[PDB]
Amino acid sequence: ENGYTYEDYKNTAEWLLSHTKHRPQVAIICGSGLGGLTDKLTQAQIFDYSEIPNFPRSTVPGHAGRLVFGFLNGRACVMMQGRFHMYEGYPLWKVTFPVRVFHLLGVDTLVVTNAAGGLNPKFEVGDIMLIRDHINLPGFSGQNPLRGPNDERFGDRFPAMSDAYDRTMRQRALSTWKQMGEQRELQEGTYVMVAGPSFETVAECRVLQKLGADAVGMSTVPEVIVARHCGLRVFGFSLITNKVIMDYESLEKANHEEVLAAGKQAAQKLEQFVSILMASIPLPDKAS
Amino acid sequence: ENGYTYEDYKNTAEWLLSHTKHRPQVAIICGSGLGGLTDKLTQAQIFDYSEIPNFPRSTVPGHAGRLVFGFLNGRACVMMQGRFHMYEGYPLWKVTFPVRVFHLLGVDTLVVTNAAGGLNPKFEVGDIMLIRDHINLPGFSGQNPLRGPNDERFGDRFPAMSDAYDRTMRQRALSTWKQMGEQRELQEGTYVMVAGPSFETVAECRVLQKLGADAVGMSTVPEVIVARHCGLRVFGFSLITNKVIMDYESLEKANHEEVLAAGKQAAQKLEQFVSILMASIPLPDKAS
Amino acid sequence: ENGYTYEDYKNTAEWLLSHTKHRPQVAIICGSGLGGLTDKLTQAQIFDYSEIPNFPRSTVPGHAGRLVFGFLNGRACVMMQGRFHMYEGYPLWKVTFPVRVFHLLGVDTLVVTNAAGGLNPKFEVGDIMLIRDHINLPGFSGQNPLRGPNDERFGDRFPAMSDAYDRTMRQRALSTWKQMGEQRELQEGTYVMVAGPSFETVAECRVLQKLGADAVGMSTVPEVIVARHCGLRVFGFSLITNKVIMDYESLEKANHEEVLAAGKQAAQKLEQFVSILMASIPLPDKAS
Ligand SMILES: O=c1[nH]cnc2c([C@@H]3N[C@H](CO)[C@@H](O)[C@H]3O)c[nH]c12
Ligand SMILES: O=c1[nH]cnc2c([C@@H]3N[C@H](CO)[C@@H](O)[C@H]3O)c[nH]c12
Ligand SMILES: O=c1[nH]cnc2c([C@@H]3N[C@H](CO)[C@@H](O)[C@H]3O)c[nH]c12
Repeated sequence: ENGYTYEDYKNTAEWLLSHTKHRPQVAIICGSGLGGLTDKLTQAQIFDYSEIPNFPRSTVPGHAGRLVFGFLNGRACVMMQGRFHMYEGYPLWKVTFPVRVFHLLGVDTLVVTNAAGGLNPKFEVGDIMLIRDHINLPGFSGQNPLRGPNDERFGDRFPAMSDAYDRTMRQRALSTWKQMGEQRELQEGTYVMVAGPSFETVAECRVLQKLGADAVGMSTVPEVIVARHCGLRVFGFSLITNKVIMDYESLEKANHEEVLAAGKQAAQKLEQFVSILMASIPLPDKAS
Repeated sequence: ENGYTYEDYKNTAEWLLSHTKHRPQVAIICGSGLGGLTDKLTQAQIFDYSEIPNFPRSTVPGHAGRLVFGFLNGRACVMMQGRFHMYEGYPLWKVTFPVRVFHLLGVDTLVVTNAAGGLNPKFEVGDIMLIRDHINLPGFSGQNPLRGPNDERFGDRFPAMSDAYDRTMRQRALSTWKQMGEQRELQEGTYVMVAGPSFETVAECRVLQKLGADAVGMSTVPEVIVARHCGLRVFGFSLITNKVIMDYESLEKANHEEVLAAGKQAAQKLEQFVSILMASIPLPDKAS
Repeated sequence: ENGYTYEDYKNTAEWLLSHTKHRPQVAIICGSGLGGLTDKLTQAQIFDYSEIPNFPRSTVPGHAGRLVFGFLNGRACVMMQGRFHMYEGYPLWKVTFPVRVFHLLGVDTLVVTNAAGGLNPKFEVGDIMLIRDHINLPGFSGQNPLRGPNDERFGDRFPAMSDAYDRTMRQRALSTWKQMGEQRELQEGTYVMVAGPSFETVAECRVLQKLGADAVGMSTVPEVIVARHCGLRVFGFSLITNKVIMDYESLEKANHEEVLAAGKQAAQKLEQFVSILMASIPLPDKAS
């Protein structure tokens, strides 16, 4: 939590607000290859992290990392193209800083997307997995973005996470997928967050799946945790980029280079699905 | 380990000693809702962390956190009302600082108490679980209070922990419980330490139980580790405050608010049990 | 990764090179009790960490920790007698610093040796386990030596580790062992890295084996990770020093003191095996 003071977040939200006529309701954190979602915004207004007052800049990828305000399928959004990861060096209170400010911007929902490895055998690369749960490996050890002294202005000391991924939004999504006439089913599973940048060995791959994880990635979990601490409605997707877990013959490993496809149709389909799902995010106007 | 120098601990123990006529033999670290145990001390002398020379102050809860010297059922004690946790921001060498000083005070036994979630289905909220073992999740990753350069004046480089929770004291306790005429049995199990302040998701809850943990909490393990490194006799209890692990329907989750009961009878019963157990802690006077 | 700049490593390799006529091809990191391997070098040239420009000094054991250049069974080597461990306080980018410099020295292979606990029941103390895989517990949580901003000059952002331990070198080794006429077989397994200096409890011992680890230690994994990031050929051995995992009666625990044997025949045999294996490390001269 530390590093930043409540006023820090307030000065950043206040600056954004005074700089964009936009008042975001939905915050979207695009995983790798999912940045083109920003292409769908109307009335887009871009802010390079760089420009925003206390916003962590990108460790190299700034030339990808930006904040885009606009409208997506009826919702006022703010998208984070190029999220921060623990592995780049950002302590978790920098990684999740955007979230805390989105909260002060007025954002009430956060849709997190990521590129993950398929641990569930059922999964196929290209698959989209609705996140129904997560295992926060960094959090178990101390790397919980909430670590440090708690600010009741954002939330409780011990926020529950057993209900992090909105059930309703997960039902809607599933329904949206069905009604889309999408044949291949919307997969659902537990995302296990792993830190380090290096990729998993077959042995680690096996602990991850025996732990009950369906997809492994290096992000999402921190942002979710602080979003939920904030009280935001959270739900997200995982784009399965590679498959993992076998030393029967572990030579080629379909290594994430499938990021070429992240600049392809699967990514595109997730972006579309996410865009259609805006219609399922309750308007703050009671929309009932 | 670092942050503090051996002389730091010595200056703190020396100050306490020169400030209390008391010479503690037993150190008791009260978990949440177990602070009323201090109410049982005779000849109580209170020290707010604040007042003690190198003692970490509380991140907000100072208004709960204090050190009380006194006598409990025949033993000269020093109780820590309101222990420190990793999640509040304290590096582990601050969390476990008290222990190192209790050691220099002359303390030879440490009874650790905590409020934990029931992972073992057998457990019921209100249950008291004698800690027979622990899984130090933060320790596996690097968060071991002993990390840093070792002081042979406190202990070895590689202290064993396979025998952390005194078997004798665990037998006595079990016997004390039986002889107390207590019907509901004294549960015994492995306490899994988890760091982060946010609560466990059903998926994490499942890794914890498949890992063989019976109770999950966010403390105890560090203090135990350094107590044992010090050579102190350690044994402890876990007050089961909530139950955990099911998404069959994971809406209400009996969230720790059962801390109301921590200001209730279950807490009270653990406090009493702990007090009766003083009679089972060998006097340094050879007491044979 | 941070703490050091690319130029740091370059200034250290450059200094070593300008200080030793030696041009190492093989780097050997000796685990505990395996330092006598340095006794096998011809044309040995010793450098105390202390003397090398940006080289982390030892937290106490400097009086053991040194870098020895020489020739071992046909290969130009550089040995690290007394490696660094997370538990001594070294952040992982100090622990693995040697590796990055060995790389700039021209080293293309790294043989890592360690002393580990036997989790696989098949193992017997004294046994040598060829590392076929690893589970990086510290890495899952954030302690990955690669954490921080990536230097493409050393390697990729997301290096794969599924193929860390050279299969060929693991075949050769196995063959070398067979041809040595060694009766007791060369064990092979997954090494699980655990951080903290304190030893495992029976409960932790059980999570480690249910996780599929065969041997537990507190090193190797970081060095391997950065070696592989560097592109070096990595393979290694684990000398089983103690056995672990049972509370049926967990009193004496064959605690690592078997390090007496680390100054004995088992250690000696690993040192010999490692020395014979030099003949199996491809010469850079295309050696075909
Ligand atoms: O197999 C995998 N393990 C861990 N992370 C990833 C990813 C995620 N996608 C991004 C590109 O690989 C990267 O930031 C990482 O978090 C794809 N496949 C895997
Ligand atoms: O389900 C649980 N998971 C992790 N910790 C706790 C606790 C412990 N009790 C205190 C109040 O919930 C808090 O400091 C935490 O360490 C009670 N229930 C749980
Ligand atoms: O049972 C064990 N658990 C963890 N490490 C070790 C070791 C390793 N050997 C060294 C001496 O015990 C020490 O640095 C540690 O990493 C031997 N046995 C065990």
